[PDB]
Amino acid sequence: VETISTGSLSLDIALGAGGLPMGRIVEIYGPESSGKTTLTLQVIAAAQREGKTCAFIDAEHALDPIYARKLGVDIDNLLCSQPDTGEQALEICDALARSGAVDVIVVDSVAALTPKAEIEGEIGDSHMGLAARMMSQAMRKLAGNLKQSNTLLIFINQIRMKIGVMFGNPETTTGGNALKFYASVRLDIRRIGAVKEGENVVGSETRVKVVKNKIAAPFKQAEFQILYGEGINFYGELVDLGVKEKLIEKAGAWYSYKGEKIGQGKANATAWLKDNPETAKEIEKKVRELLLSNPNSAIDENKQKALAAALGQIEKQFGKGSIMRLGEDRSMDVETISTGSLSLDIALGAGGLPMGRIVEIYGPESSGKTTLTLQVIAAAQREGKTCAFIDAEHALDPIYARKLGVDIDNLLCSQPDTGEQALEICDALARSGAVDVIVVDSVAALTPKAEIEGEIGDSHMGLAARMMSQAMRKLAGNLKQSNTLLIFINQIRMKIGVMFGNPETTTGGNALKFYASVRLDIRRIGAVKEGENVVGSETRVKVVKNKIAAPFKQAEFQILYGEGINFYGELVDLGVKEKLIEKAGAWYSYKGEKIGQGKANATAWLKDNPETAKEIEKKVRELLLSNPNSAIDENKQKALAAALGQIEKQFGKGSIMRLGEDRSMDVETISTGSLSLDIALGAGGLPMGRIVEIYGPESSGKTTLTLQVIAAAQREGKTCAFIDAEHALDPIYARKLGVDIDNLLCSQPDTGEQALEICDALARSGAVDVIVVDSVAALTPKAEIEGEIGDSHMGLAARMMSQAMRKLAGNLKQSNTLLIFINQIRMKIGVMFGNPETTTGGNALKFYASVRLDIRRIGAVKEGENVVGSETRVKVVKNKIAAPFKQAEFQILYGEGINFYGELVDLGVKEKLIEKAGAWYSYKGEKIGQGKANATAWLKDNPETAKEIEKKVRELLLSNPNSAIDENKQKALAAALGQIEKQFGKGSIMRLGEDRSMDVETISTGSLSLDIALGAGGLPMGRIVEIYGPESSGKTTLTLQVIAAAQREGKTCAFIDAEHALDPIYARKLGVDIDNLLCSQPDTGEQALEICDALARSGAVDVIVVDSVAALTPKAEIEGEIGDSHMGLAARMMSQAMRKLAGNLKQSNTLLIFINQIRMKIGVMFGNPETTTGGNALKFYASVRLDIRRIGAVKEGENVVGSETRVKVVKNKIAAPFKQAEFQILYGEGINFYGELVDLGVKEKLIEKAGAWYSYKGEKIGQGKANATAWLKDNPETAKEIEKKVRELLLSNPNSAIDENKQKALAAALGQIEKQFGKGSIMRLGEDRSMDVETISTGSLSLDIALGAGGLPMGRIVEIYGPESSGKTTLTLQVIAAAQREGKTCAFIDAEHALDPIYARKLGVDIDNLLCSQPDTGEQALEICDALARSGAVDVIVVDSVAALTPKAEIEMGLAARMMSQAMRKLAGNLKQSNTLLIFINQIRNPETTTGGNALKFYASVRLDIRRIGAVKEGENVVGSETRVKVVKNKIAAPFKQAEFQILYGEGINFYGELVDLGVKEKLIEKAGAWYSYKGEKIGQGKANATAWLKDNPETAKEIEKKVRELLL
DNA sequence: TTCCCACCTTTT
DNA sequence: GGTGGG
Ligand SMILES: Nc1ncnc2c1ncn2[C@@H]1O[C@H](COP(=O)(O)OP(=O)(O)O)[C@@H](O)[C@H]1O
Ligand SMILES: Nc1ncnc2c1ncn2[C@@H]1O[C@H](COP(=O)(O)OP(=O)(O)O)[C@@H](O)[C@H]1O
Ligand SMILES: Nc1ncnc2c1ncn2[C@@H]1O[C@H](COP(=O)(O)OP(=O)(O)O)[C@@H](O)[C@H]1O
Ligand SMILES: Nc1ncnc2c1ncn2[C@@H]1O[C@H](COP(=O)(O)OP(=O)(O)O)[C@@H](O)[C@H]1O
Ligand SMILES: Nc1ncnc2c1ncn2[C@@H]1O[C@H](COP(=O)(O)OP(=O)(O)O)[C@@H](O)[C@H]1O
Ligand code: ALF
Ligand code: ALF
Ligand code: ALF
Ligand code: ALF
Ligand code: ALF
Ligand SMILES: [Mg+2]
Ligand SMILES: [Mg+2]
Ligand SMILES: [Mg+2]
Ligand SMILES: [Mg+2]
Ligand SMILES: [Mg+2]
Repeated sequence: VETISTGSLSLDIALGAGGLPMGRIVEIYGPESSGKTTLTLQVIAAAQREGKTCAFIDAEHALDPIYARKLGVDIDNLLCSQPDTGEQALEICDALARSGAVDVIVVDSVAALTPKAEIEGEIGDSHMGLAARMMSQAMRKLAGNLKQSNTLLIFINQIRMKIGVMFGNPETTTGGNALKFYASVRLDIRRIGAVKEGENVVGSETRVKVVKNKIAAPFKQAEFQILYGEGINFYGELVDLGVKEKLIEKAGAWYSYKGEKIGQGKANATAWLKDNPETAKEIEKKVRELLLSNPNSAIDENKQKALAAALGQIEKQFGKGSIMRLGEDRSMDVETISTGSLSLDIALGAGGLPMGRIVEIYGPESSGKTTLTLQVIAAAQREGKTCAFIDAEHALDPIYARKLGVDIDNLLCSQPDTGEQALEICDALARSGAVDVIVVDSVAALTPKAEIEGEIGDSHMGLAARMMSQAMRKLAGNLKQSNTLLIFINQIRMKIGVMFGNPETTTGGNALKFYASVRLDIRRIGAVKEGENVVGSETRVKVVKNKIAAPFKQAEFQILYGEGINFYGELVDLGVKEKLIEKAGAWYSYKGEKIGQGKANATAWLKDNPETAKEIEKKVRELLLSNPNSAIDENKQKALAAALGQIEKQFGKGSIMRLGEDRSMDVETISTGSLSLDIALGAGGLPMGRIVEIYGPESSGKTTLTLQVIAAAQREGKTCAFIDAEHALDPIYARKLGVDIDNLLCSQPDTGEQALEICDALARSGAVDVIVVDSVAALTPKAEIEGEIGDSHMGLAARMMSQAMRKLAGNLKQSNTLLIFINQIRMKIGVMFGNPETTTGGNALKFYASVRLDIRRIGAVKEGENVVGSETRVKVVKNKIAAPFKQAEFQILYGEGINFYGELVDLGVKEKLIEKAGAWYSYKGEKIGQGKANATAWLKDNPETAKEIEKKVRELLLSNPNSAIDENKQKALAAALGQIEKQFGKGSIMRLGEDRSMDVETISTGSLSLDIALGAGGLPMGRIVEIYGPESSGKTTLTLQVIAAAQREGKTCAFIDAEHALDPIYARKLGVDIDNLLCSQPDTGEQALEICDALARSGAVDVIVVDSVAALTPKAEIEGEIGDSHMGLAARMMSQAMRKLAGNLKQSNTLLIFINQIRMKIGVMFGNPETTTGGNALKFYASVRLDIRRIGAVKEGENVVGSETRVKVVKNKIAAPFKQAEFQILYGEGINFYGELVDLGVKEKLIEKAGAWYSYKGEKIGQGKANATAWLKDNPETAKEIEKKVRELLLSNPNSAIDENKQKALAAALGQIEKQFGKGSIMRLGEDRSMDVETISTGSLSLDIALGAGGLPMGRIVEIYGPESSGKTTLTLQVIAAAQREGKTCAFIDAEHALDPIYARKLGVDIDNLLCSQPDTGEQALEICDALARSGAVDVIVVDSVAALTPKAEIEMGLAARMMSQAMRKLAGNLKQSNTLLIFINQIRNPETTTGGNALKFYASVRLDIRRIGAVKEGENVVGSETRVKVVKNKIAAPFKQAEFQILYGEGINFYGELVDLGVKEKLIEKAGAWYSYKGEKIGQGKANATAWLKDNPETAKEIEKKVRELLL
């Protein structure tokens, strides 16, 4: 074995034998620009340095001779071939091997070794295994010839990814398995970092692994530097290796060799070794001796004789210049084209993009990819070059291309059907030699033929990637031989499951990374502003890959809309920077002469003096370019027309043509229904044949706007389709907005795939003009719908959307069909910069959309009292059709639509077309109205005049003006509708007007005034509704009332009590049929929602209510610990639930009500700080949102007998929103319905009110509202009559064998649920025993009375708060004492660290059995609670001071609050199932509050406010505290009762004291002044003595107590 | 023979 | 920050 140096010392060491072995095969593989070629050339250079002959087979067609020379290759003697086929490449190798005249041969990219059959055949031809088999054959033939000639053969390989592998690593190597085996050495090279010069990236930090070794031990590795333009930093290695081996001294920064100092810092030491090559050889020799594991140990004139013989043989076999010396190959010289940006041409090093090469530009949407592309075309055309544009993205605007200076009439342009076609066209143009630059707009849009013919949702694993990989092989060679530049535009996708590096990627696999000679990363970094206006994009381009000059330089410039790249702007900045232009403050001078003030003017001067500009530019280039550069056309046209004819004959009629004459490329628009929007849009409306996205917050106007464009389109005989994936379209409201319902095609699809397949069908039909998809958010993938709630479908919807765009874009353009996508907003999480908002369904749509609209409600349109509309603002966030970032403000008047004529007035007045004299509006002298209201009405009245004013406004304000047959359309329409219905079932698509299941049907809420506020007379069936509000506001109560009303009409209802606080007995009091109310107390939130879905699907339940989304605890959270972080889990779960539920609920006509709690959002000064639990999904999906609030107390002189209540209709999809209802909730009774009826009746003059006397139709019905209400209860027939009339008068939106099948399906679902979620996961409320409320004495009798139910409830959470030393702990201990007295087990969590065991004993606590913990962190405290709760072994737990519950992070902005909120979710369920009472003591921080957030207020079933009100005195001594407890919240009985008692220090609650007072109050004990008597017998004088008597007679005390309880409980 | 792709807040 | 499947 004999070796050759690799050019890297550390590699030669890693290789064991000191280099690569002669007569063997070697493979080097790695990622793009990793250093494969560079390393290769370095070994050649080293070999040539020793008189060896080398050959380079550049199959990759990317070798730069000048750079090879820079790396020290002798160009003039390096044999070099650029073969056509892979077989040719390998046949050349074999010939050179056999000749015995060549010492080292390298083949650059086996990846590029394209089989002959592949090159002859089309791109998209099944050459399965062909290249592998060829490689396998090559090895067999080569191995022997190489050994006998002692010729080293190096193969460079690229990396591909193996797909659907599940072990090791997914990387592979092109060209089969043969090479792995035959290689004696395999090298894995990788770039691991950048070599920096402060600012500059001057090299690549490199690592090579020896992956296979037949020559020495494998798996050693080498790290070194590749310095651009220099090569492997060899002396750098020598320094590091020398220092490591103690041959070179290193004293801090000082490097010494044998006493003599050689340099300071590695940089200088390296330079010294360059300077002393003799000393370098010496150190190197020693390093090798020390570190090489395997020791190495007339003639040449015969070689040349055989060399020339082989070269002659090769050329005679494979044509003219099939092999030659690199230095003399002219066709190898790198020639460049300007990019249109000067600073980019500088960044590129060589002054532009290289001819005959492939280039890729990628970046985010609207970053400038197309614009830049067109600019290079423009520049190329400016120099007589022919260019082609492949618009696969179907979004090129010819008029805009012209504005950028493209010669439209000579720009070849194609809009291909399939990706294969697109690339076959490229290959044809490449081969023709007639086109100079070709650009392909979006590889992302290069849709494989099979994908187009397949359905949406079909899986085509790696197809596009494999197609791209094939294209590169075929193109690379053809492009080089024709000297044709090919630019690929790519989009960015996000890769998922990546924490290191950056998550961005590029469409269409890995092939392009490798084949590209230049890769550009373009990004918009800011706006170019004109005070008000956004007139351009500030732009930055990074040179990410460069084979032509040093990479990683960058260029910043301006893209001025409608103008292009600001070239002269660059020239000014570059000129000033290079001291060619003088800058004295704001004054710019050139050679003494002043040229302008401010960059703006200096730029204008250079436009004016193009001769001077050329001069400055030339000098800037000379100064700053690192790689400077230095009958016929009639043959070209002959070959051009030949290719164009060939293409058209292959791919149909107008598959390729000149842009200027392509009619189907002209942009045509549709009105949006808003005039100011049409102006903002620049071109006067949305573009036909394009994709458009509208996004915004809930109820912002997305659907409304959508419908308005449909209405306008129908007004002009266009056919429209509406895909209501959100399942919330109201046909009657659509009609009100002027939509022709009877002709509006409408679909309510099951899956997202179905929705998009329908779009594609309608697109292809050519019969529909505008399609709108309502909510991509609601486009639920098929796998998700069939899967469970909580199932993970990573990137499924995104990948589905990405597929849809590919398929749709083309079909939409060819049919001239506009497609509008409505999207919702989600919050992205973990983002401090920019804004946290996003859009559902991935990144594809951002790119494909030609227009993106951000719509927002900015205010209310008021009618003094009434909210009659939404003040609206739309921003044009993306625009491919005109300049972006203009905005439109208008009004959406409910039930009417966009106020178009309102806009017309304002725009008319603004443009001085309409006169405004104060309040008087005049048009052409004639007065048209007073106040904007009337002027608007006048324009409605004079539509002819309106058209006239509109036309003028548009002329004045639009930048970008625009302006037998139908029987064929219907033929194709019916064909598509038939096809759709046969594919997706019975009524998958139909005309809106005839869809019955679309009609809105309502249920009474139990409040009349609410039913009125709701507009349509109640909540809508088959829809989702949300009620939110503060604690004890009436959310559950209201909920139960709707159930009660629904049951009253034979409807089946289910209650999901996730909050674990439903009192069956109270539900009965509210009139709920307990025995038939289905009821579940679910463990996890996923379970809760899976139950909903099951009941929805069953079609057997009519109304389902979920009590507290707040309490819907995700499974992972429940199984996790308290303090565990579950970022966005509940939100994401809710978001998933809505997608799955919406559809099932509509098809079953099931109403679903969600109760939500309020949390406070933090860091908010504007608006209001309130929010709702469980993310953003519900806001959007809810058809109605109710804000309920307690506004006062209903009093009975003394007693608080009810809550005065107000409900606001915060969102309404069913009628006008923002109406409100006030009513009374009478405790134990419910909503006072007849009370409302009286007030509404009197208000509507149906009931007479003469002072206090209420009359109905002459007959007096009662005195005072109280009696009138009672009369209506008594006469239900008359009540119905009055109610019916009130509804007729006040509802703005009025309504419209069998049941045995239902029960069959009901029992089926209940069985299914129980088999899925265990024993009693769902049952009838009336028979659920674990639902019964059971109580514990508080130790105070009067408190047990105040509490209504006689004590605190088991399995519930309770809070006691009050000032310091008020008796919180004492009371707590008293309940424990009482509980222990009855054999219950208790735990005390003393987080406050202040419990006195001896005092607890004095209060009668059994100390020895009281479990007690003093926790370190708050999380620990609550985790202990949860453990005890789950154990089912503890009966009462008390936590002393939530205030003292210190978060773990703190004992190292609302951190305790979030922890408490989490605790409640986890505890509530565990406590109920164990029947464990949990008491929280809280401190106080009216201005009073409670520590630890808002969660506890809600979850507590009882809240106690305890206070010391006085001292119990013994003349001198203070022997106790006089105490008062208020019942502030009560879910178990009526609230707001209070208890006063004594806390006697060292004794506890003065129980017998209470007994005296209660006894006297109830006339059981006589009180004659100071004398207390019981049953005639005197028991004491003064309360003090009477108390002592009852202690003495415990038997009598029991008797009195029993009676007091009977009387007062 | 060779990838594709995000989703979501939470709390004074 | 935890979540894979065609
Ligand atoms: N002509 C050139 N001028 C300057 N730098 C170059 C040139 N060609 C390659 N490089 C640099 O060398 C490194 C590896 O290049 P190369 O060996 O061609 O990678 P590979 O062949 O592995 O794709 C890259 O960082 C690249 O920027
Ligand atoms: N027809 C047009 N009129 C005005 N400005 C446009 C037009 N088309 C594109 N632009 C602007 O040029 C910039 C880049 O557009 P484009 O090159 O199409 O981006 P990409 O193709 O990279 O998605 C954007 O700021 C965009 O608003
Ligand atoms: N059927 C209806 N009757 C009256 N007003 C409605 C109706 N539907 C929607 N609105 C009102 O129009 C505005 C926007 O409605 P919509 O277009 O449905 O919002 P989005 O679709 O953006 O969620 C809201 O303020 C809403 O209350
Ligand atoms: N079992 C009950 N007995 C008496 N009053 C009750 C009962 N449950 C609730 N209330 C009262 O009804 C009002 C609303 O209670 P509820 O509907 O539970 O509120 P939330 O909105 O928190 O669910 C409160 O004043 C509450 O005290
Ligand atoms: N160990 C004790 N000995 C005597 N008096 C006590 C003792 N502990 C508490 N008290 C008295 O009882 C009353 C309330 O105490 P406590 O229940 O601990 O208040 P807090 O509401 O702060 O927990 C106070 O007036 C206090 O002085
Ligand atoms: F193999 Al290369 F740039 F030459 F990725
Ligand atoms: F690639 Al684009 F707007 F054309 F993002
Ligand atoms: F998108 Al919506 F109400 F229809 F927020
Ligand atoms: F939601 Al509640 F009391 F039931 F605040
Ligand atoms: F003394 Al305290 F809560 F104020 F125990
Ligand atoms: Mg290479
Ligand atoms: Mg584009
Ligand atoms: Mg909507
Ligand atoms: Mg409740
Ligand atoms: Mg205390």
